[PDB]
Amino acid sequence: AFVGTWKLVSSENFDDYMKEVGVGFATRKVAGMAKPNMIISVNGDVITIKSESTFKNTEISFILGQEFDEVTADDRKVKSTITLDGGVLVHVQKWDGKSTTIKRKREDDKLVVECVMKGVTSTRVYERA
Ligand SMILES: O=C(O)[C@H]1CCCN(c2ccc([N+](=O)[O-])c3nonc23)C1
Repeated sequence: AFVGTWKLVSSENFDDYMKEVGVGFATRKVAGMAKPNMIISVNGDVITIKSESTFKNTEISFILGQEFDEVTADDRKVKSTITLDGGVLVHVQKWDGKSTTIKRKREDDKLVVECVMKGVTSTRVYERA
């Protein structure tokens, strides 16, 4: 359901989200005008999510319910746990007593990414490439 190549088509509140996470202005400026592709693949237990953009490429590979070390696009060193809850991929990142949740869900033709940090929610919609 998640496997594919996905292109960003809309975004709400992403600058506020990155500011709440603690991302500096210059990174927010280039990350916000980026229009990434998200490439999701699976082989057995291992899910890979790639983000490709002219700002930064990133990749995570993980097993559901197995905490892993992640370096984010903004260079945060986080402890990440991804689970699959009612069709939703729920990704929690924990660092310095803080946390952020990124939910990836399939709604109609879209892949919806909901990013929560404290009182800020950002919603990013992707469509198949
Ligand atoms: O995949 C998506 O659409 C977004 C999900 C939430 C995490 N994403 C982010 C991207 C980039 C930067 N950055 O600062 O360059 C972030 N900083 O915080 N979060 C960031 C991508």
